[PDB]
Amino acid sequence: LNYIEDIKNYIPFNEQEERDKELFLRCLNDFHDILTRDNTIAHLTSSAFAVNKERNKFLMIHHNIYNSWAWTGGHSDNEKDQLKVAIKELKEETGVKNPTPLLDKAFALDVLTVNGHIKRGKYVSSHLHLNLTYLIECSEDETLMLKENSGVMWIPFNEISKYCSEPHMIPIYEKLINKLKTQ
Amino acid sequence: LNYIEDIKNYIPFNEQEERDKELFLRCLNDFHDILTRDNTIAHLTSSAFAVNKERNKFLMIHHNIYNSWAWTGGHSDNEKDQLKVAIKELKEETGVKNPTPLLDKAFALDVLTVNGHIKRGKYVSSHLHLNLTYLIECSEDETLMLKEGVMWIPFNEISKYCSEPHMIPIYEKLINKLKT
Ligand SMILES: [Mn+2]
Ligand SMILES: [Mn+2]
Repeated sequence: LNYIEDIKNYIPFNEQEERDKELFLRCLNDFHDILTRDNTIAHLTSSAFAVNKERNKFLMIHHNIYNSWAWTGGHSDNEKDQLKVAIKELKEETGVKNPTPLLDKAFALDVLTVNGHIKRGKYVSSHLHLNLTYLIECSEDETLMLKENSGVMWIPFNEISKYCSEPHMIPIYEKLINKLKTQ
Repeated sequence: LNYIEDIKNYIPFNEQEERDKELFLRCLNDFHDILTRDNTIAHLTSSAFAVNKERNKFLMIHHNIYNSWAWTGGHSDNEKDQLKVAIKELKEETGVKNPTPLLDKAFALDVLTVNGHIKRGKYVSSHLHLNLTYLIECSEDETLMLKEGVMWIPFNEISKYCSEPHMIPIYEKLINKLKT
């Protein structure tokens, strides 16, 4: 589903998504390009709410440097199909081969911060990531493998708060689970 | 100095300031206004690099959050003179009586992030702070009292008080520019 209309028609799950969607629209209205990193202020990214058949676990990767786990995802980088971007990043970061989307439109919407940092000698200013999340199922039979991140693992929903140590990301993961739970 | 002129004419100290200044200008171009929280994407804020007479201590404040120490500052909230904003915040947060600015224009420029959070029931989406820092001197003789801890922090141990990894290089920047 085209990102622009998918975003405009997205139905907020809660207040956070209500406010964030509003920011998304302002961006679409104020920037002719929110698809690439040419927009140093904000741009689209996609993430994978990778779950198992039983809908018991959340497939996440262990961030390098930090002893914290997180979902996979990445920059749209001019690829209009956000779902395709989510699938691609999930495959590359976890090693999974045959993930299957369970829904075609965004499953979640979040505006995320990105602190300024240096990448290949280049300083990239602090900015916002307009993240769309996609519901995708993966087989536990899949063979997991890291990407020099430092680990991949199936994380139980009721134990994410114990594996994830990024305070701000917890409520987002919990949101994903609660929403899935209502279906 | 009138912020807009302050911004446009600020001379970058290093690369991050070069890139950050570019983001500031882009905001001036694309955004209706950047002086109030009406702008949910980005808005002007001012901070204080409050230094002691000997220029060896950084007057900072403790955040009951993740046990971290940081500079004083706040939203411009429509006030255009940013030194006045910084001075105001410094007084409020530290209780300093007669702070003395050493420069009449911005001492540093930084684009900072602010994670989405709940403020008195309302959710405030993640956004950016277009921060200007001001060089202000304060006497260690000033009686200091927090507001529901305040402390002068030697430059060489700032990294030991700051729990936000990304703020470390900022403070180091201030301290380096000051040295030169
Ligand atoms: Mn980015
Ligand atoms: Mn703000």
